[PDB]
Amino acid sequence: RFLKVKNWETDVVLTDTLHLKSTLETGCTEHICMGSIMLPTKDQLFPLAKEFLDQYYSSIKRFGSKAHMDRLEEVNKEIESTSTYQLKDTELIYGAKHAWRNASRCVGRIQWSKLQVFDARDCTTAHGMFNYICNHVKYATNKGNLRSAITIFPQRTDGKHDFRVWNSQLIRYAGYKQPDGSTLGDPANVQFTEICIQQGWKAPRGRFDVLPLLLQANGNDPELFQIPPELVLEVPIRHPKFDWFKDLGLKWYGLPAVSNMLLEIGGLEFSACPFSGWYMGTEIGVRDYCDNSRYNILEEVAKKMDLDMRKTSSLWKDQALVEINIAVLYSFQSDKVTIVDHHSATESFIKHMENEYRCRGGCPADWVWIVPPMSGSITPVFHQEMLNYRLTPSFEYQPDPWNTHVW
Amino acid sequence: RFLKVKNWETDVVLTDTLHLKSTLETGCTEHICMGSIMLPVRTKDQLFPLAKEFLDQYYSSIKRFGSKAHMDRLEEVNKEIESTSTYQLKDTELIYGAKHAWRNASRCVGRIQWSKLQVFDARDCTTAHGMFNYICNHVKYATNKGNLRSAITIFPQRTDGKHDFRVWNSQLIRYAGYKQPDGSTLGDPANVQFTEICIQQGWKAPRGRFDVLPLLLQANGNDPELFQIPPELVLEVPIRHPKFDWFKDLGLKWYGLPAVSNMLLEIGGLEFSACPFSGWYMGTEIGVRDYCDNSRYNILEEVAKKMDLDMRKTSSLWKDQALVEINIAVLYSFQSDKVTIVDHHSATESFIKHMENEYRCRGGCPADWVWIVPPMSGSITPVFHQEMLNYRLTPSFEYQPDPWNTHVWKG
Ligand code: HEM
Ligand code: HEM
Ligand SMILES: NCc1cccc(OCc2ccc3ccc(N)nc3c2)c1
Ligand SMILES: NCc1cccc(OCc2ccc3ccc(N)nc3c2)c1
Ligand SMILES: C[C@H](O)[C@H](O)[C@H]1CNc2nc(N)[nH]c(=O)c2N1
Ligand SMILES: C[C@H](O)[C@H](O)[C@H]1CNc2nc(N)[nH]c(=O)c2N1
Ligand SMILES: [Zn+2]
Repeated sequence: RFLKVKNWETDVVLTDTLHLKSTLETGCTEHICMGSIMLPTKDQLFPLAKEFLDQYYSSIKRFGSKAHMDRLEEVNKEIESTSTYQLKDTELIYGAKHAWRNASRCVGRIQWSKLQVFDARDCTTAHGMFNYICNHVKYATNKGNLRSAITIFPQRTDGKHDFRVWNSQLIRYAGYKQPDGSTLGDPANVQFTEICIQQGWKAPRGRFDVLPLLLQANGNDPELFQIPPELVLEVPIRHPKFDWFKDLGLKWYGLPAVSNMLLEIGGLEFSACPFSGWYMGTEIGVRDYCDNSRYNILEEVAKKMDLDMRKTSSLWKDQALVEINIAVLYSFQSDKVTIVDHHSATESFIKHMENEYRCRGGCPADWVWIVPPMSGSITPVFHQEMLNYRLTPSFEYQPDPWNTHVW
Repeated sequence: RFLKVKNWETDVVLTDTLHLKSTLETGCTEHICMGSIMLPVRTKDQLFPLAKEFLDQYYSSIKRFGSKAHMDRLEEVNKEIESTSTYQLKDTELIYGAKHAWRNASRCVGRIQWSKLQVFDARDCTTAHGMFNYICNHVKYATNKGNLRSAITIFPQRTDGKHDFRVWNSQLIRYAGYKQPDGSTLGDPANVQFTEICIQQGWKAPRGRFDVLPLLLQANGNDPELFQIPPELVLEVPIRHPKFDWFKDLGLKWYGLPAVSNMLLEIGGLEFSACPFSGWYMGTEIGVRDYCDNSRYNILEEVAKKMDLDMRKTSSLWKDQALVEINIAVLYSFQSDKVTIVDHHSATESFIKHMENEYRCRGGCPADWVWIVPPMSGSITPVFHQEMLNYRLTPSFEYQPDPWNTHVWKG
């Protein structure tokens, strides 16, 4: 019931007790582990509220205080009466930071307590959402000195008045299915680039077009908005060695801003809660550039390096992969845009993990996601045993809106 | 109950039914996943259903389920269990068992090869000297002048747990490691503790950087004895790089044959505590883990210096760069000397084909993503994007505690 995790490079053993406060489920049973699966009423509500208020009031050294009991009473009264309840700003901020702190797949959690929370619960229209999102983008970007932030739109009431950002990220590059058969731009965004083109967007059918925003307020049909280019910080990709690298025609945006997740605090559901940090270099260079079902230019880069691409055993893909990631990092660092290499971030995470074991009794972590997509075993997280479990408040996945939307 | 796995790169969806035949526990619960944890005397009472389960599988595989051969074998085993409190496998059952143990090894990426295993029955062995002979023959057969062949040698099963056969070496061939007074290590830091035992047992250490460790062999529960593998049986490969000529002067080499020797083979409730098996290396085992793990030979630094890399910021990825060239050199050296090896691109691609075949022909393929994905360049291999299900099937290879921690000393 008290679990120990071992690091095999250092022999350090940590003891986990925090898992015992887990409430949601893993998908795993005693007979089968699903660790590598990517996507595993008034009476429901009060225990959920109680649990949260209990941990909130504990965090401020006022468990079993009049205020705590008062608040529990007030919330209880609101629930029976109104069929939902409203979070105080302090609770909203606490809940958002803890949803990040609890994100078992996030390697960047050492930064969890420094999150700027934007209360957008007074928003009523897509134009309102656009304004809030522009402000978020401007604030988070900070001329390249990136700052973590989240903007929270009104909570679900009854499933018919959902606020939803249809984009998966605030800033992404378009992708179009051509008649030649291949693909122009970002292959991940093909179906989405289509729906924009459908919904009225004029695609400049190019390769690196910043997608428009598709915003759904109060359950209504979604609306297109172009983000002001001066708010979209982009980074030209060059190599500190291959002068031919710039000729490839590659750039990327500085702000990773995930916008399709659901934020759960005290039983309440926030279906629209875009949040942003800054990139780990491998997200762009390994996944975004060199994945097959993405920009997939490993082949092209190796060509210009004149590597032997006849046999896989020359490791030309590995050689190219590294140089590319050197460039991404180089380009961002030159342009003074915040970025972290996977060696620094994983080192940071080990320290965060030990801090959390020390001050909280645990840190839920998903090894499958925490270990970087290149050079895994030369990073410290590879030899670190992790325990994965679901704590609340939390970020959850939700279905794409188009599959769901009652038009 | 059916379970689906999806490949996020191809959108191929497979359906698993095999997991229903799973018995052993994972460690996980609906409250927690222990998927990243490395390592989370048997009464006749529980032995018979284990034997029956195995015999049912066996006679199904040969299309004789419910046959008189099946039923008589069942009765024969039953009687032997209530009489002698254990039983003996036929050679045929033993070979099936060992092959299926490998087929069931969820952490093994090389399983496309599972049906080609040479099984050596060493169950008539009684002494450490006999163990040395069987192991020598295994090494010679498996090495095959560089044309490696998968093999397993199986020593007598456990009885009361007081007469165990054990190979104390973690692998049949490994380099010594010596802790120096100044805190630095000579040779392989992974083998320091074992090297000490050997030395204590009477081994005269050459105290070099690449000394092949002696075999420490325990028969029938007696104290282990030291043997030297004839050096002509240990095929080794000098490591050089195809473009960097200074690489040879690092003085590196590695042995050709990976032969894991500390695992326990379980078949039908029987436990074979000494069952050394061998295949061939995936390049990253040597070049990423053996050479570049900070807790092993750890030569990234010296390789990086000689490459004249920007070693100041990690963000130069000097570690990643050196890691690649080292792995190129390992593959190059082995191919050039015509010693069997496989790169991680080839091996993972083959595993995907194997896994798809297993889903079709068998209903599933237990796989441990944490172990299947290679320790470098993970996402540019096809296994990275593959959902996998992990569960435990028998026959199986299990971990067991190091023998020096459990052995009752005779004198
Ligand atoms: C500030 C620097 C940050 C860094 C370096 C970072 C890094 C990462 C990385 C590399 C991943 C894996 C994502 C992938 O491979 O697709 C990830 C996942 C994730 N991050 Fe962080 N992140 C940061 C900030 C944040 C913030 C501010 C939040 C929330 C407020 C957050 C919440 C999450 C969540 C929920 C996931 C998992 C998403 C999923 O389950 O699919 N991260 N992060
Ligand atoms: C023939 C070529 C083979 C290749 C290329 C191969 C590859 C691998 C690799 C790379 C690992 C991960 C090891 C690590 O990183 O520590 C592994 C694990 C494993 N292999 Fe295979 N293998 C082969 C043959 C075999 C054979 C012949 C057997 C048994 C008869 C076997 C049984 C296992 C088992 C039980 C594990 C799990 C080890 C553990 O749980 O610690 N493999 N294999
Ligand atoms: N890959 C599937 C999928 C679906 C939905 C969200 C998601 O999250 C990826 C993600 C989430 C948050 C991040 C925060 C910062 C960052 N640099 N990357 C981040 C990447 C991933
Ligand atoms: N690292 C923990 C540990 C402890 C004991 C054995 C072991 O085996 C790893 C292993 C097992 C079988 C293998 C078969 C072939 C091969 N090339 N490598 C292989 C590597 C691993
Ligand atoms: C903590 C983690 O379980 C441990 O370091 C594992 C990770 N994956 C691995 N994968 C392979 N193939 N071999 C290993 O030794 C390990 N070590
Ligand atoms: C099949 C597998 O679960 C899938 O490819 C996962 C693996 N690990 C990952 N790890 C991170 N950080 N991000 C990812 O998108 C994925 N994808
Ligand atoms: Zn699990």
